[PDB]
Amino acid sequence: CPLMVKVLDAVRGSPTINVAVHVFRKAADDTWEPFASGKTSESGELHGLTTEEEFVEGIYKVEIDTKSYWKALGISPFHEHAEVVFTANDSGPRRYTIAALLSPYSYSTTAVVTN
Amino acid sequence: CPLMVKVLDAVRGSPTINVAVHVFRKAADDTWEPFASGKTSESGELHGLTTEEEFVEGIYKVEIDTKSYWKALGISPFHEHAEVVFTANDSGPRRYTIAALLSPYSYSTTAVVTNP
Amino acid sequence: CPLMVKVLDAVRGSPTINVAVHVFRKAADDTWEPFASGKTSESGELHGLTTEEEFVEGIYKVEIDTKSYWKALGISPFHEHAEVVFTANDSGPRRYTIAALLSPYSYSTTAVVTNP
Amino acid sequence: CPLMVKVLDAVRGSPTINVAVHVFRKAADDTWEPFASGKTSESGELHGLTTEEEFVEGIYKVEIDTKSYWKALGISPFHEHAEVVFTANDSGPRRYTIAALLSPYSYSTTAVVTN
Repeated sequence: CPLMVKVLDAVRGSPTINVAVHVFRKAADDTWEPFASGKTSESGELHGLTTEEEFVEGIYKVEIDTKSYWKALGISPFHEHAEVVFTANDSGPRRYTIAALLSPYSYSTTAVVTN
Repeated sequence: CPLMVKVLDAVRGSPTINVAVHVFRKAADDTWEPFASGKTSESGELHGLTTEEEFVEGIYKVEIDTKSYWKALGISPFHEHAEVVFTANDSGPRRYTIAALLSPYSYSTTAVVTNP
Repeated sequence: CPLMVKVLDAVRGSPTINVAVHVFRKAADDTWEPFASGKTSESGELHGLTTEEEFVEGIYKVEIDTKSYWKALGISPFHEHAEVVFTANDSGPRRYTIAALLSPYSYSTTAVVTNP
Repeated sequence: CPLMVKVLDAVRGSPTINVAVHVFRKAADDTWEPFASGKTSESGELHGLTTEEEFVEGIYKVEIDTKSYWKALGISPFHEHAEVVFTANDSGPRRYTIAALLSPYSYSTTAVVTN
């Protein structure tokens, strides 16, 4: 499992359940090509997006549908979504966890990178 | 100003000068049209991007070139950029401050919205 | 001012007014002595806490009453307060801004330090 | 396991290893009384601090020694430590995870609270 996503709710103090997540890779003509997708579990986690052989060097984008989450809770949001864009595997293959912390008018994101 | 951007360095506890910023709007055909651009000052702030009459209802994108900032200090960071996407002026005119806080492997972003 | 405090609400995207703030210093016998206090203004800022001559070398504590803010809005939050502890003026006089960003179950804090 | 602590490094993109952590409970005369302590693992986590029968209602403090971590890495820090103070079990017993994200001049903390 070379790529995982984990999401938390700063208003309720809980994992973020049933949030949609889409992954893209950058094409040669500089457009974004669809790569993988899913929804977060009861623990706020999304596993099994890709494999070691498929996840080659390149530039990748992860888009989290934060607007649809806040609307389901009846709370007004600022952002359309939360994004993360990064270059992968520049010094060999690694395991990547993308962690996000969500509020209606503010978010933070962090990468935890292992061998 | 109806739109201002402010940027800080979380390693050094200091404003970030000379950081490039590009703004886009979503057009009727669902493509991103260039709207405004500039660089941050000595205080880490960028003013004067637009006017109340130009800044109508719509979906806007703010892209901050964080990778060039870290590379000039000798560091290879995780992110290519930081990008903030939002609907503006839906309930009438407002003033927007977009703040960003930077680390080599993390960033946060906050919006302050006021009615004049 | 050599010391300023600024507070924001991450649910509403707005400055937080009327929030209580208390400052303490560490004395020679390792006990906390009261140093200064005040409340935030309409812009969410608190100025005028001390002077350059009073603000000597030492360890300082800034306590922000976040629980009273949330309770007045009908909310029972996780934290009792937010408390920031730091050594000041070790390498000569500097100016300090202590910022805090608030949610019911989370808070962040940042220091901006400048030389005049 | 009613109480757990998890810590991450925003400069290096890694869990925070071998950071000291102390826990206190508030006494009747308003002083802080020592309660438990330990160090973070290779995954940045600290388990086994207390039990369900010992962890009664009251006000608790968690202190993370962030200054000693940055000094070990040769990086100048702003804060003496990171603190978290909270009232526990007001509506019955819960499981609490205290999550912290660290930079030399800035930190964030969040509670994840389960049944």
